[PDB]
Amino acid sequence: DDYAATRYPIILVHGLTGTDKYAGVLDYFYGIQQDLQQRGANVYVANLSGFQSDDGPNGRGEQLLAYVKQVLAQTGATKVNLIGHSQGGLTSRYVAAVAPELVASVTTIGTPHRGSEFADFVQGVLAYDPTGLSSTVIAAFVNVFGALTNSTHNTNQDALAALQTLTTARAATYNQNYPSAGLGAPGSCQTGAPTETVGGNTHLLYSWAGTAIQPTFSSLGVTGATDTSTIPVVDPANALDASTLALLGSGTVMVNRGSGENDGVVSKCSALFGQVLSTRYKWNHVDEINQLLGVRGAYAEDPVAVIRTHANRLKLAGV
Ligand SMILES: [Ca+2]
Repeated sequence: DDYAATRYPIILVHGLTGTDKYAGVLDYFYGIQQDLQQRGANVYVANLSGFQSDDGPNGRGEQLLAYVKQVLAQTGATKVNLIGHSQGGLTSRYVAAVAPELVASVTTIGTPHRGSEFADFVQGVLAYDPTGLSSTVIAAFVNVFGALTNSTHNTNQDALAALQTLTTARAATYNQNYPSAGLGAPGSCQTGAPTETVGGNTHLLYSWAGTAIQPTFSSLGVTGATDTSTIPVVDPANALDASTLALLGSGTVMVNRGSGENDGVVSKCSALFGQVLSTRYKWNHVDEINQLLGVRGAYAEDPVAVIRTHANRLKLAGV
């Protein structure tokens, strides 16, 4: 049908580690492009560096800008709708700021607009490196993974730059460099406006967040956490998707670093942008993109349906 048939093409924009198709065979947005296309959407999936900053000449922002231009040339469209997961939301903001005339809307899903306490932790660990050797080797493992799994074997991979980009201090600088009316004041844990107009160009702004990881008890400087996406103990997702227990673990570190409710790597507060559609989804960070391979806890919403409904929302809004 035409339920998801927006006026302007949709570009899905992956985050950290990503590519359009891992090893050319596994979609980052698992099941989603196919679903949208069945419902009449014109959908493209960007293929960017899995590991990079968003700004800078070699960063993901300029990569996405180039891809946007290709999509416009291919389709004859004047603008695109950007839907970004995680760091892809930051990349989408970059393009909306530097080429506002090419963008109709920016939607961010689990995007660390204010950075990640987990990134701060990892960076803090590497700060103890006396020489840079350990850091260089760690980065090399990650960079190799990026080049190996990128669908076109993109070798523009910089794990240390990516890490820095997702820290809270760097994200604050990014927001000063690339402001948006969609952002609330730093420190407020509030969202901004549902639209922006930039250089004569209006953008509709949206976001949602996953908050599977919830703080529980608090005693003597220790905070507990629970994964509300899963049946306690014996949810199939604990067995069949390694990311489930992993993101509970990272999410527990996060709550102990003052994050509050989170998806395993991004806090609710960090994810707030534009019109906040919901922050209540019982999703960890990769459930938001229907990963791994469609495996989700029993209490998780269906992200395929959520994104489909959003495509319809965009259509109704005139983009
Ligand atoms: Ca999952």
